[PDB]
Amino acid sequence: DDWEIPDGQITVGQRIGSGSFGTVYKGKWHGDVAVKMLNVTAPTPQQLQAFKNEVGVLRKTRHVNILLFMGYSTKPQLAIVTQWCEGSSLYHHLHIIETKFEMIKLIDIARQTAQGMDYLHAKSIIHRDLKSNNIFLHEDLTVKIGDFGLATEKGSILWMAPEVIRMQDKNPYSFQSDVYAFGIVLYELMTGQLPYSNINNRDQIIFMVGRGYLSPDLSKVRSNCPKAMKRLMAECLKKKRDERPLFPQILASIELLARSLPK
Amino acid sequence: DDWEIPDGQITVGQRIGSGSFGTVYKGKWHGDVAVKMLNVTAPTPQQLQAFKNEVGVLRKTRHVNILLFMGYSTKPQLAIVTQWCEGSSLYHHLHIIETKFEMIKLIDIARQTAQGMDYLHAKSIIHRDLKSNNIFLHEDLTVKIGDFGLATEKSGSILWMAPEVIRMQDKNPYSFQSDVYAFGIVLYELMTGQLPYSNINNRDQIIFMVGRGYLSPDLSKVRSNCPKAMKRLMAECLKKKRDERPLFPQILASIELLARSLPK
Ligand SMILES: CNC(=O)c1cc(Oc2ccc(NC(=O)Nc3ccc(Cl)c(C(F)(F)F)c3)cc2)ccn1
Ligand SMILES: CNC(=O)c1cc(Oc2ccc(NC(=O)Nc3ccc(Cl)c(C(F)(F)F)c3)cc2)ccn1
Repeated sequence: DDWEIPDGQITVGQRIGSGSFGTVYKGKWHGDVAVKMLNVTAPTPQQLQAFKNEVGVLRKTRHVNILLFMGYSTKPQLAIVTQWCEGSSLYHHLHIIETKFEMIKLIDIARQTAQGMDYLHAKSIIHRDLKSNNIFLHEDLTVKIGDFGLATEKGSILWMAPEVIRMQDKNPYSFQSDVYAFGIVLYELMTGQLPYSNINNRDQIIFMVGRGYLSPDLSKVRSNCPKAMKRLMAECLKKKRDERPLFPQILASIELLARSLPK
Repeated sequence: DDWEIPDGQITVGQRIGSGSFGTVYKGKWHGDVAVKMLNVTAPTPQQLQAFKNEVGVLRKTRHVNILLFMGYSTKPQLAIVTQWCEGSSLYHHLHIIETKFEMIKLIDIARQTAQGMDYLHAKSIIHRDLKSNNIFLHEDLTVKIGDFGLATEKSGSILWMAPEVIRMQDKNPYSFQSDVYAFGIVLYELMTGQLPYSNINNRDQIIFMVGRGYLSPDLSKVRSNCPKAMKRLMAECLKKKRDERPLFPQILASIELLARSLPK
């Protein structure tokens, strides 16, 4: 009862993207599927250890808001097959084609991003890289979370929590760490913009956010953004680690201050 | 890994349905989820063996057209938690509220029902009970397959039952082919929007005639525009002889092909 797919099965289709550590190929296997090819020339030792994780950690998840894992493949290049998702990433929606989401929808995109994340931590899985770019809106409804990146190892700083920018310890990452990100994703949803937008200089934003001199200008949340939300938003972006809430509490908040809206 | 969910987590919500061997409770666990409660008074020996199957067989599947398995629960009653699906079952759509599906859609609902089934057999999992009632159209798009029944001691409905099964051979009548025949009826449903043997008002008979080969779905009901390429396949499946029906790898390919050719 394992999940290795014998080679010569997954009909590697066309290309989707490719970078530093990977290539995604929209393929075929009992249905449309995304196949992430890792190696090429040959498989590397450090590399191989990576694969054994993005998998062991994927197969441990099984929830409707997290990118489904179909199986892996040692054969012709290490390969991870995950359901193909039609549509585009949150980041694309908000900052590229600038779609205008009705408010209710926004609150729910968050709601789901919350459930997903709340599940990932239950299984004791720290994402280490949540961001609007990893929030995929499947079929334009239903948030699918995954690490759709390819220039990492396991970068992008806007969703990076202060402690992480500083790196004081060895393991800056933690459940809290992830929330801060969710905090920025939330801030995104409600203002429809990225943070530090006026500062045109990567090095600086990195430094100020690290020293506590910089923080998202919460005075941009939409006119109608629930006061109950903006509250929580700030509750997460808290610069102090242990002052941010876990997700069981986050989810409940959003959900509550949700049933009181459609009218 | 292990998918047992410690008790006191899945917030058992309201009721959804209940029968002979089960009760479904729309609950809560990191999100809306369906929880199938098996026992009550206490867990039975014959019962317990059942649970160990509907699970061992569920966790073995992992595909977008098959009802997602979230986890199980030995605690307060044996319980199987699967993603909740909003919407309704195919059977409901076609024969209860009688929605009128554009044709293209119908061909695709089948397309997916095909992919799902094609995956289930790959993992060497015979469904033993496919029917429009187990084909759930999630969010009104995306077929989710599962055994949404509760009056049959799992891992009562003859219309989708293939001849050999009605008769019963040696010990085990069920097989990949067996499942196709069902898919054949689900297809026949999709294209005529009706159930088979509709004019015969007598369960015992239908059972008998379908068994002896005297009865068969009246393929002359497929909609005016039903692709000739389809009706063909439909009949290809409903074949009364077992070994004359096609496996699913071939079925899927057929539908898919005779699909891309009709939009422009
Ligand atoms: C526009 N292109 C698309 O259409 C499209 C592309 C796809 O390509 C992909 C294929 C595979 C993946 N691999 C990850 O997701 N892996 C992951 C790593 C760590 C961790 Cl921690 C997790 C986590 F958090 F989920 F568990 C997940 C991502 C995207 C899929 C569906 N659609
Ligand atoms: C209207 N109510 C709903 O909204 C709703 C209800 C639900 O209730 C359910 C809860 C649990 C199940 N148990 C099965 O599914 N077990 C199964 C057995 C063998 C085999 Cl072979 C398979 C197979 F094929 F899928 F793998 C699946 C079915 C339905 C779920 C989502 N939504």
